[PDB]
Amino acid sequence: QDAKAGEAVFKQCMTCHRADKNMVGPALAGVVGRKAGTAAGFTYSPLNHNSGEAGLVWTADNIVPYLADPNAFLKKFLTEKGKADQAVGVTKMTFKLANEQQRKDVVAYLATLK
Ligand code: HEC
Ligand SMILES: [N]
Repeated sequence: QDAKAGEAVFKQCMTCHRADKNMVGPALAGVVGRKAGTAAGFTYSPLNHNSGEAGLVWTADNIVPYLADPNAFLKKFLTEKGKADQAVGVTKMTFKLANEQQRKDVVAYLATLK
């Protein structure tokens, strides 16, 4: 949860994301503490959208595991809500970051965007 170390990790994330505009992925400023799937202007996959509508909020403790396996995390979330029938299919332009500390750190960095 070292935000400054997270800035470096975020350079990897900038392959697809920016803070303040949509790109391959949605803009991330304000993502921490927000309902999943609700960055203005971005067209989410059914899986990323459906998870937010089922009550997924991007708290730090949700973003950190998500970043290791977006499809698995989202499906697990929906399945535990008894909504496995909304979890069919996969996310867009899927990226996985295995390193746990890098995930923790970049999530602290995301909180600095707003
Ligand atoms: C392109 C290959 C990506 C890289 C590298 C990273 N992300 Fe990403 N992210 C990408 C897309 C296309 C999407 C939307 C997927 C969909 O199916 O709609 C996302 C989504 C996120 C989210 C969820 C945002 C929301 O508003 O619900 C988060 C929190 C996120 N991405 C963060 C993130 C970070 C911190 C990354 C670097 C470690 C990163 N992503 C890389 C595409 C890509
Ligand atoms: N992502």
